[PDB]
Amino acid sequence: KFVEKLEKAIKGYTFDDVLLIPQATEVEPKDVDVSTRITPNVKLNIPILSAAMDTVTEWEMAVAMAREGGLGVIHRNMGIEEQVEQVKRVKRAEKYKNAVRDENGELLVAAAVSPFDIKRAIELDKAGVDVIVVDTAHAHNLKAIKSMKEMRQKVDADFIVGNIANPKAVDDLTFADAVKVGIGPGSICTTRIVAGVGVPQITAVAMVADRAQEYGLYVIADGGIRYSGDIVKAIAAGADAVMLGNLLAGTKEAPGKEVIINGRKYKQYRGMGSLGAMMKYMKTRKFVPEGVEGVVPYRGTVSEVLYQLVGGLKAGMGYVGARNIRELKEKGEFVIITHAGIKESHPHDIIITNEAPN
Amino acid sequence: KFVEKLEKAIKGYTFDDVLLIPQATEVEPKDVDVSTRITPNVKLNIPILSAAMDTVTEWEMAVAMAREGGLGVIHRNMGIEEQVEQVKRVKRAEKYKNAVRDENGELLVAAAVSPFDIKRAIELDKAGVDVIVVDTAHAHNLKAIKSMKEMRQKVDADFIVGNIANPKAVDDLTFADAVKVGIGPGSICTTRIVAGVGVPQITAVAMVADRAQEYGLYVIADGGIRYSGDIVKAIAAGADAVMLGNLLAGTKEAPGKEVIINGRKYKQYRGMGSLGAMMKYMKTRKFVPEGVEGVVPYRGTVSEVLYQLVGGLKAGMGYVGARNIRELKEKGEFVIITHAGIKESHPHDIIITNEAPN
Amino acid sequence: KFVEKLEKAIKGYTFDDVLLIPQATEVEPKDVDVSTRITPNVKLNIPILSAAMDTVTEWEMAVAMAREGGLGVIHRNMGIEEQVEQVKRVKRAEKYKNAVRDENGELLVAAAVSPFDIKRAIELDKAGVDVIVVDTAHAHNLKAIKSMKEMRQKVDADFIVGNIANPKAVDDLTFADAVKVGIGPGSICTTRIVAGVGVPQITAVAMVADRAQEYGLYVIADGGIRYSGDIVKAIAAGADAVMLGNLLAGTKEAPGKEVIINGRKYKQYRGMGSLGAMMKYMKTRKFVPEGVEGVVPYRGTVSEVLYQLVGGLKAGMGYVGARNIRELKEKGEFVIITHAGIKESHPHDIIITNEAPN
Amino acid sequence: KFVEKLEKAIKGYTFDDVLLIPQATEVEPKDVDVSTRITPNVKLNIPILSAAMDTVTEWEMAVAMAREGGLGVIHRNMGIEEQVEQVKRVKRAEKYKNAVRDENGELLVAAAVSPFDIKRAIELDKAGVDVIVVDTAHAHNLKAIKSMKEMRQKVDADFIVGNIANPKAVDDLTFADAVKVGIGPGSICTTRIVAGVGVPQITAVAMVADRAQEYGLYVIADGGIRYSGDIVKAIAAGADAVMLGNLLAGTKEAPGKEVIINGRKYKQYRGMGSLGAMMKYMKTRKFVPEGVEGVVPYRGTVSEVLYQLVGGLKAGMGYVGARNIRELKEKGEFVIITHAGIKESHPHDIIITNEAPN
Ligand SMILES: O=c1[nH]c(=O)c2[nH+]cn([C@@H]3O[C@H](COP(=O)(O)O)[C@@H](O)[C@H]3O)c2[nH]1
Ligand SMILES: O=c1[nH]c(=O)c2[nH+]cn([C@@H]3O[C@H](COP(=O)(O)O)[C@@H](O)[C@H]3O)c2[nH]1
Ligand SMILES: O=c1[nH]c(=O)c2[nH+]cn([C@@H]3O[C@H](COP(=O)(O)O)[C@@H](O)[C@H]3O)c2[nH]1
Ligand SMILES: O=c1[nH]c(=O)c2[nH+]cn([C@@H]3O[C@H](COP(=O)(O)O)[C@@H](O)[C@H]3O)c2[nH]1
Repeated sequence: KFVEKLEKAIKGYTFDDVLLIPQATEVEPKDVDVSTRITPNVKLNIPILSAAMDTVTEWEMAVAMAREGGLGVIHRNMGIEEQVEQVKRVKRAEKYKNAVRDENGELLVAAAVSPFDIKRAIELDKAGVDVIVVDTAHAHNLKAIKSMKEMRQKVDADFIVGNIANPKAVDDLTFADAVKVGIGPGSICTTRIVAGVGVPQITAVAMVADRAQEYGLYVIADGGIRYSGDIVKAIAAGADAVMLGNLLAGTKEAPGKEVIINGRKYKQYRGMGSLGAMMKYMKTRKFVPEGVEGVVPYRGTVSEVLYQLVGGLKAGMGYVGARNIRELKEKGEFVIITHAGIKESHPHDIIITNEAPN
Repeated sequence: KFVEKLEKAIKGYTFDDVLLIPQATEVEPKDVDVSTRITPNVKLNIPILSAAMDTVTEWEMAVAMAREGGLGVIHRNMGIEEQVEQVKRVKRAEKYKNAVRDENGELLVAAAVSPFDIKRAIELDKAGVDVIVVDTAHAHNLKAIKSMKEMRQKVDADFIVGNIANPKAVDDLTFADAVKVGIGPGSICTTRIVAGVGVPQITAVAMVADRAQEYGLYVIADGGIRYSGDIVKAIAAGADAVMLGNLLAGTKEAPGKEVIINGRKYKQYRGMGSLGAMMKYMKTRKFVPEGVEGVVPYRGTVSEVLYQLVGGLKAGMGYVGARNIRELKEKGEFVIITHAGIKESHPHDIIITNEAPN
Repeated sequence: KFVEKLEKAIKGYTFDDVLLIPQATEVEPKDVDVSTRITPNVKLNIPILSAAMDTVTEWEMAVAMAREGGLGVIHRNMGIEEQVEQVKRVKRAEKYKNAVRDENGELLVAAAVSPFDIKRAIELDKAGVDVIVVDTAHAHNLKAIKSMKEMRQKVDADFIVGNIANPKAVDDLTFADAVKVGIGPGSICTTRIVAGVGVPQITAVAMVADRAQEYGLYVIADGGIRYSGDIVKAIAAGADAVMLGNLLAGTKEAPGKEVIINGRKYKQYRGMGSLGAMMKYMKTRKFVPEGVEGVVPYRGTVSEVLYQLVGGLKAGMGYVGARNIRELKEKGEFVIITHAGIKESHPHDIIITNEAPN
Repeated sequence: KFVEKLEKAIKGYTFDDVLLIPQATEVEPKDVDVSTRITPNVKLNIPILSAAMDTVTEWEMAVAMAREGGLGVIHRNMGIEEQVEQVKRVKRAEKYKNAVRDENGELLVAAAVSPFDIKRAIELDKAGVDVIVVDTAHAHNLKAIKSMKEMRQKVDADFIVGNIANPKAVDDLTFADAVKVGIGPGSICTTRIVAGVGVPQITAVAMVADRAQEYGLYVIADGGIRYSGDIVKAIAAGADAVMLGNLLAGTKEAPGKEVIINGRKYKQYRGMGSLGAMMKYMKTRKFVPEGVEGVVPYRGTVSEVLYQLVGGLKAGMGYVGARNIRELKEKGEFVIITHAGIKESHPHDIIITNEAPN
C-alpha cells in the first residue's frame, strides 16, 4: 500500500526540466501574434496578467498592464470601498495601440475576492470590473465552491477561480470561465515547505489543461515564471496565459515600498500569506505563514519589462514555427533535460560583464 | 551477480524527492484532528516525540512535550538513578487542554534503554515510565533481540524498539508495540558516510509501514525532519508519528549548553554517537563515531516550535482533504520531483528579508 | 494531449551526462590521426573551426587556425569590403607541417554570411574564400532556405549551413555540404533562457548526424565545448568537427579587447546576439538579446591552446582504440552518469595548487 | 546508429549513488574479520593498499602499511636502484599483531613498474618484492599486454595488472593474478575531463568483478575513496580490496612535502600524470597532463588513519550482517539514491563544531 504510493507516483516536471524543440518556421518572429483568450468575453493582446498582490498590483499597475494589452488584478488586501475606487480609477484612466478595452473604450481591469466575499464581489461588479478573480490558496474546497457558485450567480463579470493543481478540481469548477493553476511554485511561496503539498508547474498545467479543454475552460499558469522562456513553456504545456508577481514587482508602477541597499535600488515583494501582508484586511484561517518577505531589484517601467518578456515569447514562438498562441499550444514539443543540461543552458565558463536586455 | 545487484537495486526516496498532491477537501484546516496512536495504551494528541538525546530531552523537555500532547523520551546517557529521577519529576509535574496524561492524571513520559539494560528498564518501569524505548543504532541484531524479549517480559510499560530500515526486521520484532524507523537520515548523523549503510527515509518508512501493518505494530519516523512539510510526508508514507532532534534542540527546554557567536544565540546539538556524548554512561562497542557535534540557533520555547510544526501539518492535511491522521495515511498521494523542482519549491529569485512563522 | 507531450518527451543529454568507455587499443596515442572531412573539397588536419564571432575570428586567428590544420570563419559583423580584405589577407599570408592549403598552396579560410546576403557571398567567393558559412540562429527557416538555395547557385565555394538542432531540418538543407549543430549550448548563449528553445548538444548531434549521414552531409558540433574531453564526445556522438568560441577567445590572435582586473589578464568575449555586438553591421530582426558579454582569462597563443585540445583528443582516442576519426565515430560507446558521477569525474577533495596543461 | 549509442547507453553509478541496506546481524562488529586475498600467495589482514604515487608511498609508508596488515606499493618515479633499495629497506624493517609477513617473517611489500620495464621488474623480483604491480593508465593496450606476458614469465613475485574499467579487458589479462580497477575516479584525476573517457567506479568494479570471478582473478578498486563507507560499498560491489591515495597522503609516513598555510598543516598530493611528477623517471608518451597538483590537510599517522577506515568498514559489515569479506561481497544489497538523498546522508541543517573520528 505505502510502497505502491511510491511505485505509482507520477513524475512531475517544472520549467527548468524542459526545453522546446526547434521546428520548421514559415513566419517569425516579428510577425508573431500573441493575443489570447482567457474568458468568453476577454481576449488579451499579450498572454500576461499581473499578480493580485499588495506589492504588485494597484491602479497604476492595472492601467499599465491594460495599456500594453495585458490585465491587472487589483489585490484584495484592502477595504471593499478602497478596492472599488481602485477599479473605477482604472476604468476611467483613458499612443497605446495594444491596449485592451471594453465596449465603451474603457481599459479592462480585474479584481480579486475571497470565495466567501459575495458582498465585495457585487460591489466590484457594479463598479464595472471586467473580471472577478476568486483568489484562494486551495480552490478545491467544497464549502468554498458552494459559496463561489452563489457568487457567480450574482455578478455579470467574467469568473476566474484559482488556484488548483489537480485536474479533478476542474470537474467541480465548470461554472467558472477559467481556472488558475499554481500551488507552491511562487518565488516567495513556502507552501511546499510548510505543508508539503504541491505539483511541479509544467506537469500541473498540462494535467489541468487537458481536463479544462474537455469542459471549455481557459487556463492561467500562476507562479514560478522567472524568464520569458518560462512563458513559452507554460503556454506550450497548455496554458492560455500566465500570471506574474516577481517579474512585475520592482517596476515603477508596482506599489511595493522602495528600498536602497549598498547604493542599489530595490522594491519590497512579499507573499500575501506573509506576516507583513497579514499585518496590513484578509484574516486567513491559517495558523502559520506560507509566504516570505523579500526585495527585488528595481526593474524600470512595466512597459520595459513587458517588451522584454513579449520579445522573448515571440522569439521562442518563431523558433518552433508558431505564428500564434493556438499553434504554440498545438505543436510545441518538449525534450527533457538533466541538471547538467540546465547548467549548459545558462551562460557558463565566463565572467559576465553585461546581460542587458535591449 | 555484482551487476545484478545494481540492476535490481531499489530506488530510494527522501523527503525532498516528493510532494503531496492537493485533493478535494471537505473539512480544513482548523478543524483537523492530529491525534495518533503509537502503542496499545498510548495515543498522543500530536504526532511528535522528542529525541532521546542529551542535548534534547531531559525532564523539562518531557514536561513541555506532554503538556502539548506529545511525548518526551528521556535520554540514557546518565546513571540509572538519575534517569529514574528525571522520570519521576515529569510524572509529578502537574491551562494545558492538549496534555496527554495516564489514568491518574499524571503527564506521560518515555525513557530510552539499551537492548541489554534490563536492570535500567525494570527501575524505569517501577518509577512509572509509560513507554520504554529500546534505543539502538541497528535494532535488527539477533543477540540484542533475545535480550529485548526478556526485557519485554519483565516490564509493564509499553515497548518501542528502534531503529530499523528494513521491513524484514519487523518480522523479528513482533513482540514490541511499535518500531522506530531511521538509519542515517539524522541532521548530525554520519552513519551513511562512515559505514555506507542506510535507506532514504520516505522509502524506509513505507516499506516498514506495510510490514508493520501486517503485524499490528505502529511506526515512528525518526530523523531527517527539517520542516513541518516533512511531517506530513512521513505520515502519508506510513508513519504514525515522528521523532525530532534538531527541531527541538535549541529550544528553551532543551538541555543543550548555550553558545553565543557574533551576538547570535545558539545551543549545542550533538549525536549520541559523538565523542562529546561518549565523553559524558553508555560505552558503545563502536570503534569510530557515527555522529557529529554542532550548534543550532535559538528557537524559543517548545510551545512555539510545536505550534508552528502542528500548524503546518494541519495546513497540509487540509490541502489533501484529510480530517485526521488515519485519512492522511489512507489517501495521501505523492508526485516525484527533480532537483529543479526542489529549487522551485523553496523561495527563489528573491532577497529574503523575513521568513517568520507566526 | 498536453500530458502526452510530457510522457512522450525525449530525454536529452549534454557533454557532462556522458563518458566514453575504454576499449582494447592496438595503436595509440601519439600515432593517432585526427584529420577529418567537413565538405566535399575540404579536409582539415584537426577537427576544429574557430567561431565566427567578433571577439574570436579575424584574419590573425584564421591564419593561426589554418597553419595548425584547422579552419577560421571570419565573422560578418563588419562591412562587405572589410570582410573580403580579411579573407584576402589570410589567403596571402604564406615550419607549419600541419597547415591546410588549397590547390595553389594558399591557407584555407572560411567566412560567415546571413542567409539573405547573396551580395556579400558572391564578393567573398570572388575573393577566394574556400568555405561560405551561412550563419544564423535558426537555419530551419523556409524563407531563409529559399534565399540560401539561390546563394548556393551563385558561388563556387563549399557551403555550410547552420545552426540547427532537429534532424528534420537536414531534410530541407540537402543542397548544402554540411550542417552546423547547436541551439542554446554556447558559453555566452541565453537563447534557452530567453526563448525556452533548445536541445542538449550530445543528443542534438546524434539525431542530426544519423539524418545527415543518410544524405551525405557532414556535421559540425557548435558550442558548449569546455574541455578537450567534450571534443572526443562530440565526435563519438556523430560530429565530423567542432566549432569553438570560448576556448579560442582570450588567445593572442583573438580580436577581443584586452582587460586587466586584479592584476590578471583577460580578453572580452561576447555573443554576436548581444547589445555590444549589435552596437558595432548585422541588424537582426530580434526584439531582445540572446547572448551576454563577458571576459575570459588570457590563454596564450592559439598554437598552445590547440596543442592541448588536440593532445586530449588523441589521448581519448587512444583510450577507446580509435586510430582515426572514422573509428571514433564508429566504435565509441557511452555510459550515462549521474551528478555524483560528474563530481567524481573532476578533481575532488583536494586544494588544487596547479592544473597546468603542458 | 548514433541515437542508438545513447538509447543503449548503460547507466553508471559511483559511490555516492548507492547505500547498503541494513540486514539481520548475528555477529558484529568488533568480531568482524577483514582479512582478504588479493593474489594466490597474498592475503592481507585489512583490505587496503597504499597508492603507488610519489607523494604517498616510499619505504616508510610501506612499512607502516604492512605492519597494520595492509600493503604498500613503492612508486616507480625513481631509478631502478633507488626502487630496489626502498624494497630492501622494507623487507628488513622488522607489537604489530596484524602485520603481514612472508615465509621468512619479513614484512610484505609491492612495487610498481611500467608494462615495458622488464629490467626493473627482474631487479625488484631479485630484491625480494612480494608483488609486482604493472602500473599504467590504460592496461588494455595490446602491445603493452604482450610485454606484460614476457614480464610475468621472468619473475616469481605475484602479478597485478591495472588499471582497467571494462570487463572485456580481463579476458586478455588472465595471466595476471589480479586486476586493478579505476579509470578517472581519482581525487587528483582529470582523465575524464581531458580525454572524456571513464566509468563510474561502482559500476566498473561490478562489471569487472563478475568477469574476473569467471577466470579466478582478484579485484582491487583503485581511486575515488573518500570515506570508510566507500570501502564497504566497493567490496560489496565485487572488489577484494581498495587502493588509497588521497586518504593516505598527508600522513606522517607519506613522502609528500609539508606545506603550511594560514597556520594550518598540509602535505602535497599530486597525480603521477602531473607536470610536477613528470618534472621529477617515467616519461609517458602523453602530450598533455591527466592529473593535478594540490595539498591535503595533515592527517596524523598511517596507524590513526587505518584505525578509522577499518573501524568504519567493520561497523558497515556489522550493519549488513557480514562477519567477513566474503559475506559482504556475497550478501551486500544496494539501494540507489537521489541527490537529495545524498544531502540527507551527510550531516545537515547544523553548524558543525566537531566531526572528530576517535
Ligand atoms: O503559497 C503562497 N503563499 C503566499 O504568501 C503567496 N503570495 C503570493 N502567492 C502566489 O505567487 C504568485 C506569484 O509567483 P511569482 O512571484 O513566482 O511570479 C502569485 O500569483 C500568487 O498567487 C503566494 N503563494
Ligand atoms: O547515526 C547516528 N549517530 C548519532 O550519533 C546520533 N545521534 C542521534 N541520532 C538520531 O538522530 C535523530 C534526530 O535526527 P534529527 O536531528 O534530524 O531530528 C534521533 O532520534 C537519534 O535517533 C544519531 N544517529
Ligand atoms: O544564442 C546565441 N546567442 C549569441 O549571442 C551567440 N554568439 C555566439 N553564439 C554561438 O556560440 C558558439 C560558441 O559557443 P562557445 O562559446 O561555448 O564555444 C558560436 O559558434 C556561436 O554559434 C551565440 N548563440
Ligand atoms: O588519471 C590519473 N592521472 C594521474 O595523474 C594520477 N595519479 C594518480 N592516479 C590514480 O589515482 C589513485 C588515487 O586516487 P585517490 O586519490 O582518490 O585515492 C591512484 O591509485 C592512482 O592510480 C592518477 N590518475
